[PDB]
Amino acid sequence: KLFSVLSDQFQNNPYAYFSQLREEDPVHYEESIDSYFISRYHDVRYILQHPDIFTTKSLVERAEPVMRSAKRRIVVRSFIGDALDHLSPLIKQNAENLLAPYLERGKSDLVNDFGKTFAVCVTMDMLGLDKRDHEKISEWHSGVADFITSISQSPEARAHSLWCSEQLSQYLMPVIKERRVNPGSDLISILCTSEYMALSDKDILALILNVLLAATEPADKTLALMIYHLLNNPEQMNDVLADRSLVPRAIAETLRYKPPVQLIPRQLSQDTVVGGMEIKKDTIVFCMIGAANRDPEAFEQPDVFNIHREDLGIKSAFSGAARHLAFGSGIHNCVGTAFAKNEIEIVANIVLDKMRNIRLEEDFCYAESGLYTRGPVSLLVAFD
Ligand code: HEM
Ligand SMILES: [Mg+2]
Ligand SMILES: [Mg+2]
Repeated sequence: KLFSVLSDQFQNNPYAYFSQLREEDPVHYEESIDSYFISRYHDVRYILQHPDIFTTKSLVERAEPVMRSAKRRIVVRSFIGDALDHLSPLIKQNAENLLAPYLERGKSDLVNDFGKTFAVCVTMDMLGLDKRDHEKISEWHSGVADFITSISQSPEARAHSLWCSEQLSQYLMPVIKERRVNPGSDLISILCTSEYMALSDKDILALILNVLLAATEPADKTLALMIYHLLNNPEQMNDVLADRSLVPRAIAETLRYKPPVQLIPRQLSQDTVVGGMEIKKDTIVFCMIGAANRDPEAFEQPDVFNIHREDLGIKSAFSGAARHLAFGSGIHNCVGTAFAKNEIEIVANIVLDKMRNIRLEEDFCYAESGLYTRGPVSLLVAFD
């Protein structure tokens, strides 16, 4: 009400405030910006579904601080689509290879020891980049990610964030040149050789930069969240162990329960009616994905993790018509929706295979972090 959704208070537990929010301030104004925060599922869904009214940035336009088209989406989605079938044995090696230094101990941090690196490597194979360079890239990507996600930064952090993109630009630009004339099967090569959008070098760089940011954070977060909540509801865990075809459902319900992307920003092109209030001209609104997925008017007993819930719409959970809104909704939702599913299902399965008797480490302290994107700080697990 006179509360704030950027505060340390909110950032600590966003779910503790969602009910109040859609019940008495469904169009919550913030002081800093200059932006409105929208909590009611119906209002959120309406916005995503209507891009002509609620605009976002183009795929080929750069990163910008979040807080402070011509339809390549299809074309790109088809590419990501032809890709996954030759990439699947590579997602598999990655998983297997990165877990291998931990099996001996019977102890890992799924977030830090495995997740972040895993996600980076998968995106690297998509882009066709040499995985010897995985540490350079994972570092550079955080700089950029931080400059995007953060409210405020220190002079040192901004310095490091600009150094990071300077390095990526200098790293990826000589590759675009290489593959403009000697293409392969990788995503960069396909972007270079069209043949449907005849993109320039600067544009391609921007595009893959966006693919890099998009396809990386949400993957590891999801894996960690799903494993945490499966383990927090150990008898759901046992159902999953006993039938692996449930994994996709476990994924979806995690996406619902605790969406990785917590905010989808949009900007108006026209004075429009949203909920009850009237919002003016061309200012920005934030779709509170977390508020939407917990809405009693969208899901029954919505604050209950349940992978067997009848109103999940599994048949649709990984497309434009998903009931949950973790990928967004409509013709502008996640482009890598089919890819994300396949990835998380594969990793998940390897994890459960090689980590027999997985339990949460004792005195592990579950804690979440981030406003725009959000995941566990750590996930300390013990296994045979
Ligand atoms: C489960 C993991 C993921 C989640 C929760 C997620 C979520 C999202 C969301 C909420 C958006 C904004 C959609 C909108 O504007 O309505 C988005 C955009 C996007 N996603 Fe995903 N995503 C995931 C994984 C991936 C993966 C693995 C890929 C690549 C294969 C990918 C590719 C993209 C791309 C290319 C965009 C466009 C961003 C831009 O236009 O700059 N995503 N994603
Ligand atoms: Mg940050
Ligand atoms: Mg939210």
